[PDB]
Amino acid sequence: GIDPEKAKLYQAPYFEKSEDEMNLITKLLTHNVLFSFLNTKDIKVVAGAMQRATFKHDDCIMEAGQTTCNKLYIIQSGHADIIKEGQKVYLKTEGTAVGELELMYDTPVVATVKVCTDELIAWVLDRDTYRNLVMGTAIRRRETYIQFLANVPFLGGLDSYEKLQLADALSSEEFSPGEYIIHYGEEGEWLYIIMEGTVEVIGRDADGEPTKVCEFTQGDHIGELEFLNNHRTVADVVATTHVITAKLNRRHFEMCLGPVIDVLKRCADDPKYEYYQNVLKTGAAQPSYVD
Ligand SMILES: N#Cc1cn([C@@H]2O[C@H](CO)[C@@H](O)[C@H]2O)c2nc[nH]c(=O)c12
Ligand SMILES: N#Cc1cn([C@@H]2O[C@H](CO)[C@@H](O)[C@H]2O)c2nc[nH]c(=O)c12
Repeated sequence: GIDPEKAKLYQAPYFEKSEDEMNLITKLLTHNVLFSFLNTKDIKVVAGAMQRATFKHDDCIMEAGQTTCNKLYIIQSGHADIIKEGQKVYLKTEGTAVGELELMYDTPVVATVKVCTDELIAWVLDRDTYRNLVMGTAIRRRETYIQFLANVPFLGGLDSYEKLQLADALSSEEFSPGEYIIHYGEEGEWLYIIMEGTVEVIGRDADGEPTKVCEFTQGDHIGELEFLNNHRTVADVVATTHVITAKLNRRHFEMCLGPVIDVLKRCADDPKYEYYQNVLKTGAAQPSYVD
């Protein structure tokens, strides 16, 4: 990819944006996994470089085999089918991207992208800005996680593409024994998948004192309950050994884990979550919403 010392000398194009346009576009970017590790300044540079395009039902945004696209489209509204060898294989919806496979891996269009709503509105980024300012360590990050994610039970229903979309939004964090991964009573912004080690979940008894609920270990996840039910954290999660986690921000939860939300909701039937069911029944938490 692009030499990082040279990427610093790249100036993206700027197409003047109103404040309202900037707000709209940056919200799309901050919830799309391709931009997960860009800072605010760089998000806004990328937004400034984008241009709007619209399409109608049955238009092809790109067609398998084309070498003349080389653009990244982030969907504001509308849906499109991904068509391989005449078969619909995936549905792209609002906030998602098309064209990233070709830009990341430098190949002609792999699949046809065909609009299936009445209209579709997208924001479009050029290849050079994507390669110089966005792509970064995307391939290395995917290498860091894909083999692990292929072995995680709750992700078994995701295909390779979807597992890699999750990987795009992950970073790693390690904890020594006794360090708190999650504290009770906080906004609850982070979901952790345990790559190694064991944790304990600590609730509160009727007198308000800490009480151990259960343990989790490699392959398990913590932090999803607040994301599902929009409340502040209701337990501490503490490392009981050295722990290595993969970490996902709440802003990427819908895009990355949307397809497994019904799997995550199965915790209601798991005896390890009896304590939480009582939290919900008695209303023992206050709200917290995604930013
Ligand atoms: N092969 C393939 C796929 C291509 N795409 C998309 O189509 C655009 C044009 O190929 C890509 O830049 C993606 O955005 C896929 N999306 C979900 N699952 C898939 O398997 C594929
Ligand atoms: N109340 C409660 C519980 C909380 N958690 C976890 O702690 C994180 C922070 O609350 C959650 O996002 C879960 O990951 C629980 N895990 C198992 N059983 C439980 O009853 C609870």
